[PDB]
Amino acid sequence: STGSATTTPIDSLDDAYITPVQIGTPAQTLNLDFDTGSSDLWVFSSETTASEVDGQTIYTPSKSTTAKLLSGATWSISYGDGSSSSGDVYTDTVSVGGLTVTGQAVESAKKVSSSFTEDSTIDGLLGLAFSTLNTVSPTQQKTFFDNAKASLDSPVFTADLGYHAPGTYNFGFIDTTAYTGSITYTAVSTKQGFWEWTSTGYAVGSGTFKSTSIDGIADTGTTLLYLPATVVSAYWAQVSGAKSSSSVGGYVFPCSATLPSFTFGVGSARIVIPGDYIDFGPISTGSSSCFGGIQSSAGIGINIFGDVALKAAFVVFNGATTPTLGFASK
Repeated sequence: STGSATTTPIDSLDDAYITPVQIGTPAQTLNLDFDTGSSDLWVFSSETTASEVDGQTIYTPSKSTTAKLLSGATWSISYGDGSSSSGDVYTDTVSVGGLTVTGQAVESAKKVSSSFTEDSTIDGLLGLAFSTLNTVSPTQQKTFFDNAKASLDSPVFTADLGYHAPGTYNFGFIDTTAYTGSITYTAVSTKQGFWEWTSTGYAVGSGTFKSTSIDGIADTGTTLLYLPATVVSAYWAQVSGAKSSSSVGGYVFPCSATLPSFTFGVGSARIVIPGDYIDFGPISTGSSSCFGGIQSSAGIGINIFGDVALKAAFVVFNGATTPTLGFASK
């Protein structure tokens, strides 16, 4: 089997992407944030504290003839941005782009933190990291991909995120029309539960390529590119007036600037992030100070190849017995 679904930016800045997901019988369609940096499929629901729901579409398990309470199971997750959610668990039928899993754990939120409530466009998350990170207790549950894998034509999914435009998540096949050149594959460590890999270096604009190993995670659920302070300083030094602002929470730059590109290495291959992808707009409405899309990972504890990086590539998440990651230009 295969599946193919369009993913759409939630706003004009590509702060996140939503993908429609069918849950239950009859189908209830929710727009979920596909997150290769976590491993829980959780939804706003009829069980979510009413004051914490503000415009989201909810899953109502009592209206699904295929929903079954997973007795005794609870979940609770905290994300790198400080947000969190928790609740109980159902199993139900879940379909993405024509690909159907029966008996998928659907984690129903009883509580969500303010950031989730305040974002009316995201109805929940669909985790695509390794199932070892799944938070369901006392019996850990499998991700959608893990449950689908054996049925797929090939044990892969691909992320093709758009810049200020829709893109595609495919399951079970590689669309050879969706990228240019060849796909370069690189080793993955699953030791931390992430799609963790090592970039071979970077360049800033038309500058020379610096060969240096940068370990980090391919994370569709993180907006920006978080890299070591040395790398980030080298980037922003090429932008007149750019500075790190402790009050704002990162590098800012004059909105009048033309940003240079940023290149990262995948083996001997190179992915170029155009400068415009690195512009996240005014820090506050009407400001002429703009927020940068490349930020320091210092104090996160891990480098994160988030959407800013991934949207410059066609990315293969290869879930073979030994997983690997593939990157192509597009």
